Amino acid sequence: EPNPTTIAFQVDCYLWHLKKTLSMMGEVDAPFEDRLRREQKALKGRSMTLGIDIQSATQEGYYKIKSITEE
Amino acid sequence: EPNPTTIAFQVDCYLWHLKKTLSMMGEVDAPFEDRLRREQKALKGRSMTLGIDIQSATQEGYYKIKSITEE
Repeated sequence: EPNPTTIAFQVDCYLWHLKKTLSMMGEVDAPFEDRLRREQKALKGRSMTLGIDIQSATQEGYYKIKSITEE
Repeated sequence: EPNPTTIAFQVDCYLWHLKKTLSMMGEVDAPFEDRLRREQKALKGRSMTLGIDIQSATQEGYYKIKSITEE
């Protein structure tokens, strides 16, 4: 079962994915996108430190958020 | 229609609500919670600066995210 560091990573990856999605739609401002770029580097770093692939973590994060939002 | 700054705020508020929800459930680690507290203060600040109420913005953010995730 996933530890809270792992769950925190999964959730962070998924939420970054949503924010990136909004950016690609042109829906958000420049400071939002700045934050998104810095966060991208931090998340890549954490991926390396934790040894967890971002794709996998993003999918898992999707499920975690799903579980708290259909509940 | 809301400009990209307003949308960025709405979305940030909603996503913070999700992260706080996870923290309240005891599911995330302490650095995630540190980030969460820092973010809570930043978002109160942006609420004052933009003159936008946090509850309403959180509601709007919910709708924006919903729209891109059932898409």
